[PDB]
Amino acid sequence: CNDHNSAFDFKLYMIRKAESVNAALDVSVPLREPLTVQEAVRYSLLAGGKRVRPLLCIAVCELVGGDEATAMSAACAVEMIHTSSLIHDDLPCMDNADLRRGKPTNHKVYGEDMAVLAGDALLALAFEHMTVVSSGLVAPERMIRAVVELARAIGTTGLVAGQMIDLGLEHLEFIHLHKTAALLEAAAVLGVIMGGGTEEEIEKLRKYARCIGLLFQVVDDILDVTKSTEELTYPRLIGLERSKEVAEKLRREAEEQLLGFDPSKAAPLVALASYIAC
Amino acid sequence: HNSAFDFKLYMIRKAESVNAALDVSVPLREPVQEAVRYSLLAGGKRVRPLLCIAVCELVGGDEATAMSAACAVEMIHTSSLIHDDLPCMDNADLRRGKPTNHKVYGEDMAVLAGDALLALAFEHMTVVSSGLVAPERMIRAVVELARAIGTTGLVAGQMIDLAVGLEHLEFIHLHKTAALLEAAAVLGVIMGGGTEEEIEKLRKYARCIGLLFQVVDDILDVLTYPRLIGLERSKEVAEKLRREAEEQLLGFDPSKAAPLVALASYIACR
Repeated sequence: CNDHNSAFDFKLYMIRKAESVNAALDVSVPLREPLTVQEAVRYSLLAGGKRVRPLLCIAVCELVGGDEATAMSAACAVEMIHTSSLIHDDLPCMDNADLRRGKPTNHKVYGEDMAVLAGDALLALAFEHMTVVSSGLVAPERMIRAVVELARAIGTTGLVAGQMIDLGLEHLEFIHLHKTAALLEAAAVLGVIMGGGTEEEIEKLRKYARCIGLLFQVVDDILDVTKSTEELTYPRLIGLERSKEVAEKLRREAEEQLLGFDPSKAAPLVALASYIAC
Repeated sequence: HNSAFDFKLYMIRKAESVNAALDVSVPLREPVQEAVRYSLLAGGKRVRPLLCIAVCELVGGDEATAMSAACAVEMIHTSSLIHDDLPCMDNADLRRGKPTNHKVYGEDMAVLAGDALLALAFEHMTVVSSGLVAPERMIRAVVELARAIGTTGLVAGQMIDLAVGLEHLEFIHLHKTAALLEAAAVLGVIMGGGTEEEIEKLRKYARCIGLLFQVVDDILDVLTYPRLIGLERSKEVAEKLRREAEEQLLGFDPSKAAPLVALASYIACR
């Protein structure tokens, strides 16, 4: 984790993509009347984010030869779903967070009822937004495949199952595979689909995204024991040293999925794995 | 007279094939499903999946072809019931004499179960129907379902309901009741191979029917129609809604139209 030129480039990449994503999200949920609805939806959606999921979607679409523009509504859709899951996670019945990124959580602003409902609205808006924009830009069979992939990433085979179970090691990887990886996989596969890429590229980048998600969760535990005096985790299941080994194996596994792609087009995803691992 | 009894039998038949399909759609065999099935298979009138099927048949389609869309609109209906029962909203301990979802599984599981049903509606409808219909229709079906649920659909209705009269009330009823019925009907026309012009007619029918339901419910009960516009004008609104619904059924064979005429009647004469 040493090459600073690619890190500088990627830092700039992140800022630019996040800016583009924030503009498109702002436009995706217009401040139109009835404000009661739109405001509660917008509050959590337009709060500051690293936007790694829509960024991954965009980067993958570019990798296989596509444009940011073409990938943007799918990218926004995955950020909407991710936002919905955060709203419900923060709820008193679940995590009971007062704060999110330093700012009051949704239910703390609008009430619990409104927060539940806002989560529901965001789930529906993802499918609507993605389909209504993307259907004009890709073959209808691809559009249908995109809808299926999104829906599957959300459900009993994806995000919701992972949330429910989160209430030995194989269990921890189950949680991480479902809460984090499924929606990242969705983001990457939607990237390939929106970029006109092949079935092979779809599975390669699905694998890439799975590695990236797992890597994020391992590195999160490492960072916590490494920087919280209080600190079920990887360093307490298999040690801190082996935890770092696992992180590094995951990162190299992600990187190998990008072999044979155009170096230039591959650079942001190489750098994304490096950024996460360090 | 007898025609209403025929419709009763019709509803019972369609409901039982919908219940079968719903059972199959959330396979109990796990690795979550239990919380979902508990509310989804609890039993209802299944009026929205019936509307979907009846409308598919109307335009010359099959029950089998519309069944996944019908199940999807029932999953969405079921989702909104689970979320409505929650402590933070209607705080109901019971539903049809039976404990509500959060009372069996906890509020967190209930919330999650609602979210799962929302995703499963899209996955199930799209995987099965795509399937049986041209891809452009499938796409349009996804857009209609999505539009019925959110900020211009059911959730908008719920949010505004949490809060002088007629504009507000019509908004709530149109979004909280009508939007999803409209989805059921339009999905019926789409899966049935019907035309755009049949779509608009049946969207209109579903709308009249949903509104009719709420107006008649307010009339039976003597922020309502009779207090905002009077009892007399409420009965007038009910009658023109009923008849508006029937006029959408012009141009179809009487026999195929019969269950939708009968459903309009059944909502009118409660």
